[PDB]
Amino acid sequence: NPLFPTESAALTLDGPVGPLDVAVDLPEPDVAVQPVTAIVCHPLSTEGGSMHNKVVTMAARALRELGITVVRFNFRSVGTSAGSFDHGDGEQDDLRAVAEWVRAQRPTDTLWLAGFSFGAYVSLRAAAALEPQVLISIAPPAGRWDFSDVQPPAQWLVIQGDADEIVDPQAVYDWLETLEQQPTLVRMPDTSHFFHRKLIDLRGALQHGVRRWLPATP
Amino acid sequence: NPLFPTESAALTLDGPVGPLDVAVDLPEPDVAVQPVTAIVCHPLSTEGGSMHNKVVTMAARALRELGITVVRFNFRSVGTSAGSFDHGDGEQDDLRAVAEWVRAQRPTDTLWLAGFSFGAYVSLRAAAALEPQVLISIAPPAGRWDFSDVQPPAQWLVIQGDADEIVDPQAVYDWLETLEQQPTLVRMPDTSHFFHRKLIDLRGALQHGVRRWLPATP
Repeated sequence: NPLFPTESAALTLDGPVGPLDVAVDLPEPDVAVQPVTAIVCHPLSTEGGSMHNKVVTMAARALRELGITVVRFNFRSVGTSAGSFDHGDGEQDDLRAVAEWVRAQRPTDTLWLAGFSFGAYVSLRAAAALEPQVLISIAPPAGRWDFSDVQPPAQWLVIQGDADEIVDPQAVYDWLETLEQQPTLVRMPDTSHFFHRKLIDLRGALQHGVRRWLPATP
Repeated sequence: NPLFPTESAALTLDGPVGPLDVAVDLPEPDVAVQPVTAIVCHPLSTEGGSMHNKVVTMAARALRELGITVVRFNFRSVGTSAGSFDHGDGEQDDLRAVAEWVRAQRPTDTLWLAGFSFGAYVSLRAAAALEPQVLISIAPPAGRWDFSDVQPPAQWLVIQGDADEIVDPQAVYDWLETLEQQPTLVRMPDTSHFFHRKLIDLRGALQHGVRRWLPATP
């Protein structure tokens, strides 16, 4: 039903269990546009997670500044997205609905996926089915969620705060060191789970990390 | 008459020859605030210069992201600022009026000055009288304006596009190599006068260049 906007806008999309709050942010003005649309997933719904989370919006801004159109959305039960928290299972289906709408509305773009904490778990688990060109995981919650039998794309970036009190950095590293295809990893010193007073540093890490994967020349 | 705003706002200030258009942009949210207020001067009034110039606003954004409050304004004859172009002379007085208002309204802050092209000429010439803590010159128009007998602060940053068609980069370098106290210089390759598709690079150069001069720890 919903139309992909040509001006930054908020809209509602039909999800597997009802309406989903969606926000489409157009790329930064005066920057070479990229034939890419990225979806950014938010952290735990049962806690402080939504499309408005500061880490989520800075990740979105970081990509927009590179000429990428960004889509944010609320998982079921958050904001006015219908339904109830489903521990990452039904949330993968919510993500699929958004991804399929993006691909239908922007058939000539490629798809990038990113997520913070719980959102990183959902996007990583959904990677096999959605086949993104680029995957970005901010504070993947290793040690709490199951990352087995996942199939991320070759171009995968992981950013982790080394002073994260929620996600054990060492748990993340212990997991990454066992993978056959190790993703680019940026360890941010003295950085907390929500990158307090480190959002600008996060922006830099994301931009430098994905720079060479931009399909078009900035 | 005018009050320093506590929310980003546009206001009018009494200048030496009449009203001056002013804009105050508050610092980026979720970033350590700095006890600094910076004024950014625009390029040639007789051509494409105003508080809305893209280079001027990106310079402003670059500083705001570091926790600095930024003030932009239109020189006489531009926008609704009264008066007529005075080739950089009366414009120094316009800048002084803004600087004096800032210092009166924010007595515990220090003052930073920045300018692009013509704006760099005016702020550099006004440095002796205004004694800024930091001076930033973007594309100082060496070769066209007189930079003799100027007294910039010790912390001075110069950013120059190396493919500038308006300002001869070599004229800038030939001038800088004769100074007893050489300012930090960032030469941006294949960059035009208005930093076309290089605004993000400009942001990075400015932020990295002034980082160590921030009075407070980010």
